[PDB]
Amino acid sequence: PXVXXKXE
Repeated sequence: PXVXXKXE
């Protein structure tokens, strides 16, 4: 969350 990638 708030970062992206594989679901951050």
